[PDB]
Amino acid sequence: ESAWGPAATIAARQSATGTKTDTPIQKVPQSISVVTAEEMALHQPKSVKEALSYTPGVSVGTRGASNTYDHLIIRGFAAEGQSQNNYLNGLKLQGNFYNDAVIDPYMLERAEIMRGPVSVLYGKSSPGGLLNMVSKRPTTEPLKEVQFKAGTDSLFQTGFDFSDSLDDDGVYSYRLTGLARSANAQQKGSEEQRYAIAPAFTWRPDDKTNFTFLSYFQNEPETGYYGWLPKEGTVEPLPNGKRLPTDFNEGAKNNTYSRNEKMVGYSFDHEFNDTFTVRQNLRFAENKTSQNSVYGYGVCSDPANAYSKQCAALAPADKGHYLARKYVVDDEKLQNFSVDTQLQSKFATGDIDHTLLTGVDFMRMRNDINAWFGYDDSVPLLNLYNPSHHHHHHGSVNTDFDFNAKDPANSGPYRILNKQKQTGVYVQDQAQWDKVLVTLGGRYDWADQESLNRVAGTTDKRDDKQFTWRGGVNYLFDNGVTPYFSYSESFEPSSQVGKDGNIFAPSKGKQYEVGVKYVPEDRPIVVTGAVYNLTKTNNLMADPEGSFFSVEGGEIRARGVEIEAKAALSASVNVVGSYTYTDAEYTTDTTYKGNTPAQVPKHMASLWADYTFFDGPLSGLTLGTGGRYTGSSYGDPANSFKVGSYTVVDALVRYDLARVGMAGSNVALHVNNLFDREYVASCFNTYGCFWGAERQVVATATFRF
Ligand code: NI
Repeated sequence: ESAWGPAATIAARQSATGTKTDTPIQKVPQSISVVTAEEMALHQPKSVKEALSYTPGVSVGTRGASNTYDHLIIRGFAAEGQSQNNYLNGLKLQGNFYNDAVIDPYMLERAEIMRGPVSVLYGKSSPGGLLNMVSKRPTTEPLKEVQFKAGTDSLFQTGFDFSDSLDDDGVYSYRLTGLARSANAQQKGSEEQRYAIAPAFTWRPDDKTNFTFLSYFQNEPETGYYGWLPKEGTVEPLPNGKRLPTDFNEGAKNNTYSRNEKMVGYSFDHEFNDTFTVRQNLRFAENKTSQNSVYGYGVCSDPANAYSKQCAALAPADKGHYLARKYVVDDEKLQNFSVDTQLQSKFATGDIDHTLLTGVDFMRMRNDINAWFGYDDSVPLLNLYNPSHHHHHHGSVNTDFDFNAKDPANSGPYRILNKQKQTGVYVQDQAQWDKVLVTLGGRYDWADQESLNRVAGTTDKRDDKQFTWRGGVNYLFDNGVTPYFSYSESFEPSSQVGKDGNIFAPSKGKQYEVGVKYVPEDRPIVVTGAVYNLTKTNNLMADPEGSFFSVEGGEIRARGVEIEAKAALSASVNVVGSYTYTDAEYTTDTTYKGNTPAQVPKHMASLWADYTFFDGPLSGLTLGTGGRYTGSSYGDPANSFKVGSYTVVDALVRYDLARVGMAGSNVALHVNNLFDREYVASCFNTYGCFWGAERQVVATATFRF
């Protein structure tokens, strides 16, 4: 009795990213979360990140106020190189270096996060997880939507969502979703701008055939802040006892950051008969990114600035309140092609129904990089003292910076052309022997890479041949409860080159998981719980005898517990929440050991509830609020310090405008970080910290014609 209510809960019972076949969640031997469009329409997340805020095992706020990338640390791990591990329609948006693409949630139908290894279905993947977003597709019913937004920091957004049929039978239908957005970043001097249009076309010749054309085009002149701040002035006080304000910007006044995304593809499915169904997913993208960025590199008293001349030239007591800075000029262009073709075979074997999945997955990525990086003494220092109480009154931008006149003395060129290719064949079978579901499959991958260093004129190459498999069982009851357990593997090639001049071997993921899923078919509620043991082997570590080169053989373990709960407690009260316990540890490592990797808290939790009024004069009025708890975490591999825990509160007030005639329409007021709490999201190192997001206020008016 309100879109995001039970209608959403039940819709989220079905998924496919976990088995590549339309399977209900209780029948999936792995942890998986689903966030629906209605849910996002209610919460109004800035990015896909926040859209998953009430899901377990994911730090979505790591980078704080920045919104340049949808980077997620899942189950304590991230992809090789901190690259996103994000999918769109079952196909990976393979990026490289600063070239990673994002999809605005307004263009999504839903998001799904899969925890733990999943190479068994998608190939090389970081252990810990994978995010899969689904594009909005043309609707059966007509849709004419216009949305207007006005908020803090000068947030102004205008968009539309129109979908309709061309024939009265619906063999031909389309959808066009677009948005225009602009605002000022939390940091002074930084802006954000976004232009996005998503043309979609569906073709249903009959009811056993579906060809949907999916395209997305996005232009971002300015992506906003993406800087680094010292733990000194953020997590810790400056020598003067004060701190840098949350809106502090240490980059140049002329720092610039842009991204361009263009993609065309399609989703296809055809049911031949009662036993055979074929579905193919294909996409091609050409994405670009450029930037001129002056970034922070810790205070002068930071070990990382020992060799800094401008830093040594200071009084020993001053080293700790002056900021070392560097810079980068980047320009990249990449093309990414993907096709996944799968044949699904349904058939029984004497009381044993089988769903046999067999398919071939292919992708090739090419990224050409032309950048320049400033080293020590490449850019002026900054006294962090001026940023006093007065600036907690206003902000104060910095000065320009010549991004040209690349001084060969303090800066240098970086020109790389990376290539990636991966062909994989996989087989999976979902066998149900009444109340017993056994998932088991495997995949073999051909992941070859090749890197050309235009500046050094050298070429590094490697072809990995890998195998991964997964097996699990879901004892499906009838009262609801659904116990399960499973084993899964993942592999991920390295791109780093050792002292021998070769590309390291791939790292591997191994996970053992057990838990029960309560998915009652008679009540709009879902509850999941799970405990797991995830291990990443062949992690690159420091050379036992300092050599600038890494060594493999390292190992890291993450064991934990995740509980997620979504339910409609009444006709006007909906609640969603989770709790996560993560015990991440360096098992084998030269410099570390027993240490927990940075940015991953031991405890995380969130809870959300909303109330809708179908009574008196407050009919159609929705009130909602939630809390997100982020435990304390370490701010560097050495665990030399720690970032504090925090709890952010969000709230909204929605009024079903469908009481002034305008039905389907509504007005809403969203406030994030209600108590305007000041916190440090996290730090990846002593010189890389991020202020959290300061209280935001947004007014949204979405009209349905
Ligand atoms: Ni080729």
